[PDB]
Amino acid sequence: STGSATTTPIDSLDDAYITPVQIGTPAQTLNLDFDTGSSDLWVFSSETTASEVDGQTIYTPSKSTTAKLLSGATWSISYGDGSSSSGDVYTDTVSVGGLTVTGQAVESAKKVSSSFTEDSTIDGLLGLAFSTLNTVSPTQQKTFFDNAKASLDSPVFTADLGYHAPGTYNFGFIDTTAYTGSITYTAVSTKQGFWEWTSTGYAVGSGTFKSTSIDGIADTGTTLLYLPATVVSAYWAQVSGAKSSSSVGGYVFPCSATLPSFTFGVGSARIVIPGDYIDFGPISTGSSSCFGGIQSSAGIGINIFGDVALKAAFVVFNGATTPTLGFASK
Repeated sequence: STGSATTTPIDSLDDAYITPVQIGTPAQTLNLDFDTGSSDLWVFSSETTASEVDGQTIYTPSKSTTAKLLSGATWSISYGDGSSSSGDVYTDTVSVGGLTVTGQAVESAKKVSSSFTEDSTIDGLLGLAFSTLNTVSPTQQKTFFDNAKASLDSPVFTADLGYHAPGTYNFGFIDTTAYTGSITYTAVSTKQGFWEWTSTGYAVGSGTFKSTSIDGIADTGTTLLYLPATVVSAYWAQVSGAKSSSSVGGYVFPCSATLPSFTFGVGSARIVIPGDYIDFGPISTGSSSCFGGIQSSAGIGINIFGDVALKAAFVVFNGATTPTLGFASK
């Protein structure tokens, strides 16, 4: 089997991408944030505290003839940005782009943190990291991809995120028309539960490529590119007037600037992030200070190849017995 679904930016900045997901019988379609940095499929629901729902579409398990309470199971997650959610668990039928999994754990939120409530466009998350990170207790549950894998034509999914435009998540096949050149594959460590890999270096604009190992994770659920402070300083030094602002929380730059590109290495291959992709717009409405899309990871503990980087590539998440990642230009 295969599946193919369009993923759509939630706003004009590409802050996140939503993909329609069918849950239950009859289908209830929710728009979920596909997140290769986490491993829970959780949804706003009829169980979510009413004051914490503000415009989201909810899953109502009592209206699904295939929903079954997973007795005794609870979940609770905290994300790298400080947000969180928690609740109980049902199993139900879940379909993405024509690919159906029966008995998928659907984690129903009883509580969500304010950042989720305040984002009316995201009805939940669909985690695509390794199932060892799934938070369901006392019996850890598998991701949608883990459940589908054995049925897929090939045990892979691909992320093709658009810049200011829709893109595609495919399951079970490589669309060879969706990229240019070849796909360069690189080793993955699953020891932390992430799609963790090592970039071979970087360049700023037309500058020389610096060969250096940068370990990080491919994370569709993170907006920006978070890299070591040395690398980030080298980038922003090429933008007149850019500076790190403690009060804003990262590098800012004059909105009048033209940003240089940023290149990262994948083996001997190179992925070029155009400068435009690094502009996240005014820090507040009407400001002439703009927020940068490349930020330091120093306070995180891990480097994160988030959407800024991934949307410059066609990305293969190869879930074979020994997982690997593939990157192609597009």
